[PDB]
Amino acid sequence: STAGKVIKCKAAVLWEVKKPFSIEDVEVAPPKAYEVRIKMVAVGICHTDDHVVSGNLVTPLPVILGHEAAGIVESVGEGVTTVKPGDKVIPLFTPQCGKCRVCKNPESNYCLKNDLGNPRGTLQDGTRRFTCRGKPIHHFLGTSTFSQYTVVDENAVAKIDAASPLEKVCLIGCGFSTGYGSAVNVAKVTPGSTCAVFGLGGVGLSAVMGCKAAGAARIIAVDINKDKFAKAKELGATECINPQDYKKPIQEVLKEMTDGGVDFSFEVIGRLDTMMASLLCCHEACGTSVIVGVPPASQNLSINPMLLLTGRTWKGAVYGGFKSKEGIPKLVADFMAKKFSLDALITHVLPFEKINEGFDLLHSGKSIRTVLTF
Amino acid sequence: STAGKVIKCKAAVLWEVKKPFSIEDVEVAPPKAYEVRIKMVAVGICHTDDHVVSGNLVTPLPVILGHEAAGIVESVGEGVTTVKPGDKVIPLFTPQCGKCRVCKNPESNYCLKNDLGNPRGTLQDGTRRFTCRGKPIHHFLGTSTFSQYTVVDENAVAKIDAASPLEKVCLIGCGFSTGYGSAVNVAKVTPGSTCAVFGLGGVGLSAVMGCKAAGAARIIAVDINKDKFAKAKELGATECINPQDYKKPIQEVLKEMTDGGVDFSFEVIGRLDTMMASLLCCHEACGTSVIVGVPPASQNLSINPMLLLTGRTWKGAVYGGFKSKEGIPKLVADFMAKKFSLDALITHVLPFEKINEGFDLLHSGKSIRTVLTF
Ligand SMILES: [N]C(=O)C1=[C][N+]([C]2O[C]([C]OP(=O)([O-])OP([O])(=O)O[C][C]3O[C](N4[C]=NC5=C4N=[C]N=C5[N])[C]([O])[C]3[O])[C]([O])[C]2[O])=[C][C]=C1N1=[C]C(I)=[C][N]1
Ligand SMILES: NC(=O)c1ccc[n+]([C@@H]2O[C@H](COP(=O)([O-])OP(=O)(O)OC[C@H]3O[C@@H](n4cnc5c(N)ncnc54)[C@H](O)[C@@H]3O)[C@@H](O)[C@H]2O)c1
Ligand SMILES: [Cl-]
Ligand SMILES: [Zn+2]
Ligand SMILES: [Zn+2]
Ligand SMILES: [Zn+2]
Ligand SMILES: [Zn+2]
Repeated sequence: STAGKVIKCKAAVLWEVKKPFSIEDVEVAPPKAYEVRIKMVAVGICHTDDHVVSGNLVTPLPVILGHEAAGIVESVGEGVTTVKPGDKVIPLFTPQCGKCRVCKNPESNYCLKNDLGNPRGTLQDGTRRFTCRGKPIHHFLGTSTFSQYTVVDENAVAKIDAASPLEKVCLIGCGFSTGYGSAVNVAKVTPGSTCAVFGLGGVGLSAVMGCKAAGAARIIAVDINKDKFAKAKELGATECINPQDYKKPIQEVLKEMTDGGVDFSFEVIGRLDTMMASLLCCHEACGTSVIVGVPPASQNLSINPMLLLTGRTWKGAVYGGFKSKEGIPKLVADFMAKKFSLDALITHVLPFEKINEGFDLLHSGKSIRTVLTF
Repeated sequence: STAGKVIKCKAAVLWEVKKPFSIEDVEVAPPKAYEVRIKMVAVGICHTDDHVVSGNLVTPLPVILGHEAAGIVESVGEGVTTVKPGDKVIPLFTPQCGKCRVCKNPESNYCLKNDLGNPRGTLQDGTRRFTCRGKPIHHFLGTSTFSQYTVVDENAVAKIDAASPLEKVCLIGCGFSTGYGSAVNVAKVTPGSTCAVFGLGGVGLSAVMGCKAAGAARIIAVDINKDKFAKAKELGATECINPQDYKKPIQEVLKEMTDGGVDFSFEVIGRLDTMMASLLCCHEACGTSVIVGVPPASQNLSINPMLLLTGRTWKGAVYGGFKSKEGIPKLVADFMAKKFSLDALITHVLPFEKINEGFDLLHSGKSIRTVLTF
């Protein structure tokens, strides 16, 4: 095996913002106690990965990005009980340490041992495991799955069904769980209700799916890129509207179209103007607006506090409200049991080496999710 | 007798903003079909009334203010089937019109016939029922209880228990129902949780009581007026914090005091800095922040949407989430069932003619609720 030995493999390093990925040869040190070394089989490109490339999300450079993924355990460190080598696993962008405030709370999932809050770029011990040209490389959200091998803490890796199609199931690691849990667990969309979803990406369309499973009688899907509408209708939307077709602001069009406004609105893009439209379009006495998109670093919204006073609920969440180590394995089992399908979401599969192309298909709005294979 | 004809009474007419109320002789027209003329027995001075006097809440002038009240049914107009003459009744500042969207929705309470959204200052039909000096006077929130007689719509009136201490129970017409319902029905406080309450006025203290009736294990009362703390301790707060004692910002004080922040925050004052400090003092990953105070006109908060993505909820509510025509009767009956006391909150009683003196006691911070009798 390679167990106990520093592996040398290919990985894509981002040496600085707004520039392409460099496929480098890196050394991945052995897992320490309670750490798992994972062999990557497939990874998806989530838009949060792009946010670090543009400068919208801040984290220390150079770094190896990636978090929506699935692979097999090469070795485990001492103490690792939940997984044996050879296990199929999905690494988690937010852990479930089980012992913290947020973790013993039945309704919360943003565990304290995360690296989104104040990004260190290391693993939980404050150390890094990758070296490229003798220089130490930074981790991203403790996962850094854009490498042929990665080391993640044990509380951040989930063991899934041994019959899992890892070329599909990786989307449950970030995209699908987030969009579907936003509807089903964060907003708790009622049967017979009316929802509006802004942005029809891999995380957006999963929310349209989540609302139809909850029983929403109407799912108006909003996107400026009209080519996404056909997939949206197939997956559940009843109406698809495009902002640029009207001379009057989208929240108004939506109130008039729905006798005051929808009951649940979902923002799954990341811009401030659409976060405002999403609050503004749900009914002032009975709407719940949910923020799923990651906003630009340090930008601020200006809301009139009176908008919330008549009865609105505004909130957001990470991972579609899912506690990660427990939630991702059960969703993989529902996949196994054919309760939902991920096929319409994966529009492209490219080899790892073609990663910079993957990021270009997201910039041209030609893809929903591109899967890089190793 | 009076039934069917213009009564002449004394009323507190606000003619100009930030000017004294005048006690005038006004003519109260008879109730049209589905209206009720009530003889006032006692009223509470709520801080919202003072927002109209200050010019913080715009409404058409001249107007007779007042909305926290209790009285006796004098003549009911034709078609009225819920109340008969002589019955004890409490006016409602938010109606329960039975058939509108919000009314038909089990979770919401801000019914469409309210006059807060865009005030007309009339009853639910575009007409006013008071005249004074040859001029018509506007109604406020369709109740206008600072008059010896007032005509209200039928769906904005609830029948309460016959033996009700009208000079106590009138609190349930805003102050008590708001604070208590805000914790019990809007936040939905949990057994064992930690709550924080900004503002210890009649509404705030009914919220301190609400957290205690929900089983909040720790309740932290916040106020710049240190004389409110004994009442607050008495009614349920485990600690009282005075912002001016610290060299540190108050949310920081509270987060350090609760291992991350409180579970539920309630802002019951109407100021943008406290409104901000309440969202910030709740835990980023699981706290719910509820706006109960009424904000000044056209004032805006800046908010980094990232504050909500980690898992915070922000919502507001009018009336404590109570569907008015029904909630208020039931609460009166729980009061009658000897399940709570309103005495602690009442700190002064004055004859109606003393109205301006009563607004002054609010302003001097010596009072909580002050009742004016007829
Ligand atoms: N929270 C959480 O968890 C999350 C979040 N996230 C987010 O989301 C968003 C989005 O993503 P995606 O889906 O992946 O991507 P895409 O594909 O790109 O999509 C987008 C869309 O949108 C649209 N638009 C734009 N613009 C516009 C629109 N629409 C309308 N309007 C306008 N203006 C386009 O076209 C498309 O379609 C982002 O932000 C992200 O970030 C995700 C995930 C999740 N995570 C978290 C983490 I820390 C990581 N991950
Ligand atoms: N949601 C609604 O249905 C509803 C209903 C009634 C009242 N209200 C609003 O609730 C708010 C309070 O109502 P009230 O009638 O109980 O008024 P109140 O005057 O008796 O209470 C205000 C309290 O806030 C305290 N306070 C003021 N500035 C403070 C500061 N910077 N920090 C801490 N404490 C401060 C004051 O000392 C006072 O104790 C008002 O805005 C009123 O308009 C809303
Ligand atoms: Cl008139
Ligand atoms: Zn992601
Ligand atoms: Zn934890
Ligand atoms: Zn109604
Ligand atoms: Zn009031």
